[PDB]
Amino acid sequence: QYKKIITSESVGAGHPDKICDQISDAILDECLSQDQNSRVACEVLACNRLIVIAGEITTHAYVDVVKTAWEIIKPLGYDENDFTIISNVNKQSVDIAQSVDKTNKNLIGAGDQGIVFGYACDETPQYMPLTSVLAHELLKEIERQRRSKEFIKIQADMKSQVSIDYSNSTPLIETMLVSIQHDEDYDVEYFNKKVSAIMEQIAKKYNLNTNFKKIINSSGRFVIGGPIGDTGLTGRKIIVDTYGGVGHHGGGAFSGKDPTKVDRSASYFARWIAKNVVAAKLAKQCEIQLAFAIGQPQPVAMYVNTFNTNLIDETKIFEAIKKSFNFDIKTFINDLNLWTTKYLPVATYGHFGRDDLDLSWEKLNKVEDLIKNSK
Amino acid sequence: KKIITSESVGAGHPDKICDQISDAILDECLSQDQNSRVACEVLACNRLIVIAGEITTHAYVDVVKTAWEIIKPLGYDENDFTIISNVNKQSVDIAQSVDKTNKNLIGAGDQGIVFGYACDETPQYMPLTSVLAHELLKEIERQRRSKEFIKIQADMKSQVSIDYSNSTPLIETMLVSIQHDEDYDVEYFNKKVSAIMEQIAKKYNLNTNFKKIINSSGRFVIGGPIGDTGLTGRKIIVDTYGGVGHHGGGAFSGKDPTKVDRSASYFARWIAKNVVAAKLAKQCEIQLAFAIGQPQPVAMYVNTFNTNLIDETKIFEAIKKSFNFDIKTFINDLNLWTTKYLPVATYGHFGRDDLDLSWEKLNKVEDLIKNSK
Amino acid sequence: YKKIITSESVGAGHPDKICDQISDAILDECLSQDQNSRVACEVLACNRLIVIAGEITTHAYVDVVKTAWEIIKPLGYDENDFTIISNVNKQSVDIAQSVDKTNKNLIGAGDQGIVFGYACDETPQYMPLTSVLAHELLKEIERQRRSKEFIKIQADMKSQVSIDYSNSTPLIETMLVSIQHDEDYDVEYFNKKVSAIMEQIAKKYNLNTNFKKIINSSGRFVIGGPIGDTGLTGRKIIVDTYGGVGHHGGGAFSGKDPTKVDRSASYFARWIAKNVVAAKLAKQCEIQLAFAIGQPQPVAMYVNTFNTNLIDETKIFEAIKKSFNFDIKTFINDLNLWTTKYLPVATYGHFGRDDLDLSWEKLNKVEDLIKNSKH
Ligand SMILES: C[S@@+](CC[C@H](N)C(=O)[O-])C[C@H]1O[C@@H](n2cnc3c(N)ncnc32)[C@H](O)[C@@H]1O
Ligand SMILES: C[S@@+](CC[C@H](N)C(=O)[O-])C[C@H]1O[C@@H](n2cnc3c(N)ncnc32)[C@H](O)[C@@H]1O
Ligand SMILES: C[S@@+](CC[C@H](N)C(=O)[O-])C[C@H]1O[C@@H](n2cnc3c(N)ncnc32)[C@H](O)[C@@H]1O
Ligand SMILES: C[S@@+](CC[C@H](N)C(=O)[O-])C[C@H]1O[C@@H](n2cnc3c(N)ncnc32)[C@H](O)[C@@H]1O
Ligand SMILES: C[S@@+](CC[C@H](N)C(=O)[O-])C[C@H]1O[C@@H](n2cnc3c(N)ncnc32)[C@H](O)[C@@H]1O
Ligand SMILES: C[S@@+](CC[C@H](N)C(=O)[O-])C[C@H]1O[C@@H](n2cnc3c(N)ncnc32)[C@H](O)[C@@H]1O
Ligand SMILES: [Cl-]
Ligand SMILES: [Cl-]
Ligand SMILES: [Cl-]
Repeated sequence: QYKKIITSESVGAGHPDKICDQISDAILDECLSQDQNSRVACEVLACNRLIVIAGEITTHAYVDVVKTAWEIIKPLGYDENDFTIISNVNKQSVDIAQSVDKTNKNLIGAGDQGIVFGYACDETPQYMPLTSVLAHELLKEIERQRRSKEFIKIQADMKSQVSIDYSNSTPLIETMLVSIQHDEDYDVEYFNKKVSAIMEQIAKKYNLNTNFKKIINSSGRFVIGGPIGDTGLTGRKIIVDTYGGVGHHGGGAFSGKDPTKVDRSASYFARWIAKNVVAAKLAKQCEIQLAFAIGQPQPVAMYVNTFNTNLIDETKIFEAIKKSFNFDIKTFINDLNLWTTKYLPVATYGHFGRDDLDLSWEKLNKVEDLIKNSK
Repeated sequence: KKIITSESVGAGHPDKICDQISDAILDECLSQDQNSRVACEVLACNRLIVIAGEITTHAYVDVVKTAWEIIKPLGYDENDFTIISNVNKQSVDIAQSVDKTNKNLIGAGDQGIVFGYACDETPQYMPLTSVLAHELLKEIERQRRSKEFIKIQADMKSQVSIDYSNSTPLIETMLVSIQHDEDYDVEYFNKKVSAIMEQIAKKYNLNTNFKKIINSSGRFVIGGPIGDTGLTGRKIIVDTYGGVGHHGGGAFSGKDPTKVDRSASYFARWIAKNVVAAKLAKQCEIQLAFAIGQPQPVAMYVNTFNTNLIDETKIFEAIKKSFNFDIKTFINDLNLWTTKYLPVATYGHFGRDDLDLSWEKLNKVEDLIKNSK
Repeated sequence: YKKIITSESVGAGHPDKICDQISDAILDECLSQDQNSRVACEVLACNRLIVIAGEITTHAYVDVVKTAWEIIKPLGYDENDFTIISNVNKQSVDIAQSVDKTNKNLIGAGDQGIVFGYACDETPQYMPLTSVLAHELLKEIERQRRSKEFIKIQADMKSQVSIDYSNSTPLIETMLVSIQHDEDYDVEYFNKKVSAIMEQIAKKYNLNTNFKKIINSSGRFVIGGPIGDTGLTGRKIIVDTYGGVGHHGGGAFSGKDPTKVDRSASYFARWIAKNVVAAKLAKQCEIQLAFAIGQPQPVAMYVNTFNTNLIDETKIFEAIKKSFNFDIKTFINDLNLWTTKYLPVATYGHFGRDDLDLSWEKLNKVEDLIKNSKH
């Protein structure tokens, strides 16, 4: 059919790529709790019966990577004998470190080159694309019910996908799709009814229609799951972690990385700018691209896109942003308290628009400055 | 000439690194849970350490931290090895055989044969060859750590040959190989080793004119797991009697006392040592054989190598009357659930007058003398 | 008061023996491609991991995965049962310069150490009866497992044979076997098969058939192989040699090229001892040889005939010195060790193998020993 049907996904806490992101970030959190000058780039692979914990860490901390891994996998139903754990923790290259640690100048140089995008829109109270919001809410509710035993005979590996029709000014849900790992002895009629009710409850929470197509466990059988069914790796859900394919992406993964890795810290910074632009009613949608060079303390380029939804001249938005924000890396890392933020909570259900958390980059504390500086 | 030879290896020898990590892990399990079942095996090669085996316990052991405790005093750091942790549980089929329904019994954790040995050559009741080989390396490693012997590393081996042709033993050869720094001074090194060798000979009142073989390869800069792969249980002759005693093939390190390879070997040593200390024989070797799940040995043989000072049958009888052969009972008699095993993972499990081991105590001499009437 | 001596064996599916077989299969492949290979291959097999490690310098290429599958497939495993880790380091150049003398007609010993060779006149193999019987039991069971004459068993197994030497005719005191069996086995059939095999082996050696039989004493052995117990190369050195009747110097054989004197000098010492006994110079003979790394001959030797010498001990010692060449390169060549296949000795012992044709088992030095013992 000829329609503007846009679709986003989410994955659950027992999805194998997400297991890896959680182990990465739990390891990071333990390092930063002990040593706020740590350099951490922790990458995890989970396949069949092997978890590999790798990457580059220089720190005065000590993290028990096995115990950390068990903290992620035990609430999903795994035990201490399910995986071989390989710890292959190298140090940070001293050639990278000397570029980042500009001790001479009181600066932080970017930890790599790269491009990041921040995005926000006015479709939801979270300032996020509705497709992404709904996809995450479905899986958060299913996992909440799995743990409380309100939804029985399911497991933690799951995925969702939500399609919205934006052909006219009011969004309508077109399709909600979920796949949930289930026990062998499940009752498919009970399962279908539980999923259908969750789907309707999420639609009603956002005041949307309830007569959309429902695709429920389309494979027809999902008993094998987690890393047994599919290999996970850190940073393989970067679109689920961000804006569901509505926002552009520069390719950088977040989990496992300390704030000197601009892939993470500048992504958060760009979100904070974009969200405040939209909350200030300067635009309905805003995307901020920032580019970096390794060792340089400021971005090498910036572009601001308001998708023709700017309410004032784009040059005044651009100017207001430059006057309201500090683009020095060390400074924005400190402005967002990134050394003392806990990252494990954002390793599932997305890093942005988390009205269930209290993230620095989600604060609307720049609206007044943007309004004043746009005049 | 009658020339007998034994060896030892140092704390940085790669097989011994593995034995030490195995026993360190075991000691941590038993400190938390005295009913742990542990069979921890370790491999160290180039830049990989693999920690494996079968553990069922209430304890939690940080295997990485434990491994670092062994390798850091040898000069390694946290980025030298990838560590693989592959801890499986104990087979429930083995467990039901060991943990009897009758809760007063422990079944043997496997079949097997063990040998215990003792002789009257040293105050340790050990072969002189083995005693000297270990003492050389203990002194070198002591000096490495105190910095009295500089520009050496922890991987080392020794080998001592004794001439037993006459009634006084004579040292024939002492051999040492010690990993050394690239910028070492070979003259200083040779002089230090020569003096250590003489100091050990003098400590045992022996001759000091023996052949000395010092770093025969001519260069030993590459060492530890980089130079040679280590595995747990690959130094079982060094761990025991230096080739003078027989061996049944079972390794010690990493095993809880329900593994009779370990606990019955200790028990057999305790018997043999007390037999010799009681002056029933000059040398005594005790063989015990086991069957998995059975609480007592299925066979025993006592060999005194024609050095018995009383009838062999009376020794055999005195042993049967003086010791309890029930596994659970001898484990408890030797306090094996609360003994620390790390200290015996280097420099041998027997004749350690530097330690205080239950199986080395001469507390059965009076019983053996009384029961040999 | 009975004199009861006991020795053991293990089967081809015993996890330590799996490791010895993979080690020697890798060695055999290296030597088939490059007769100057230096090989020290060590293997670990746990739960679901096989690690192939050690030090190899060669022009050969060995597919270690394919080689491991060649050992494990006839035992019932498949390509998805194990993760395989290949960690092949090169031989230390510091060892190599000591072994490979500039004088190209010499080989220096690959290490220090002590080895023992042993032989006795109890069996046609010139081996302890206890060891011979223990191996024969498991060879026959494994033969029947493969031909399907003995059903519902698996390849992990052990034996232990106790002989009563109190009288001039040996008596079997106990035969013990443990065999991994299927869940749905019939214990009555299983006990009858094992009992018959035990009797058949006794009758083959003209021994009594009324001995104690200990058959699967654990009462259940369904879990086995590396799942039930961790294997490592070189952890059955007494099973590989003389069953605890002969002394041992601690060196393992499997995975090692002939420049490793732990292997080649052990074979040489066996060859000497066996020929001494076959020449009727003694009923039992044990030869100890000691080495120093880089030196082309032994640094010590001791000959023990256990008071069974039929001529003066000094003449035995002299006859040995006159009949054998103790230069390492020379005895390696005399035993054709560069072209012998080692896989066949990785199960059921390296000595007294009347089922194989090994150079170190040949009685081709009897004539020299007799001649050189007279004057
Ligand atoms: C264990 S950390 C801290 C040790 C000591 N506390 C200090 O301040 O030096 C030292 C180095 O270990 C390496 N490493 C290996 N495994 C590690 C882990 N599990 N936790 C932290 N560092 C690890 C990192 O490269 C790190 O820089
Ligand atoms: C379908 S798998 C990916 C392809 C897979 N690696 C293969 O070898 O074909 C990706 C994700 O889908 C989910 N999945 C796994 N098995 C599934 C099934 N049987 N039905 C539905 N979804 C499943 C899990 O979340 C898994 O991470
Ligand atoms: C961690 S332990 C103890 C858990 C808990 N305290 C209890 O009593 O149940 C549980 C199982 O973890 C397995 N395991 C895996 N890695 C381990 C490790 N590093 N330390 C101890 N047990 C380990 C052993 O199989 C053990 O029986
Ligand atoms: C000689 S190496 C063993 C053979 C070795 N795996 C190979 O690839 O030839 C065994 C031991 O001797 C010692 N070693 C290593 N390099 C040596 C050298 N260059 N000189 C003398 N001894 C050495 C170490 O203690 C090591 O564990
Ligand atoms: C692959 S081999 C031979 C390559 C080439 N044919 C030649 O003669 O140089 C070269 C080195 O690779 C290493 N290597 C790593 N894995 C190996 C393997 N699987 N088989 C053989 N050598 C291996 C050994 O250290 C060996 O000395
Ligand atoms: C008993 S296991 C060794 C100790 C063991 N690793 C543990 O965790 O207790 C040693 C060998 O005995 C045999 N074995 C394994 N399970 C057995 C069973 N249930 N009954 C009898 N023998 C078994 C296998 O050959 C295995 O290699
Ligand atoms: Cl996926
Ligand atoms: Cl060695
Ligand atoms: Cl075993």
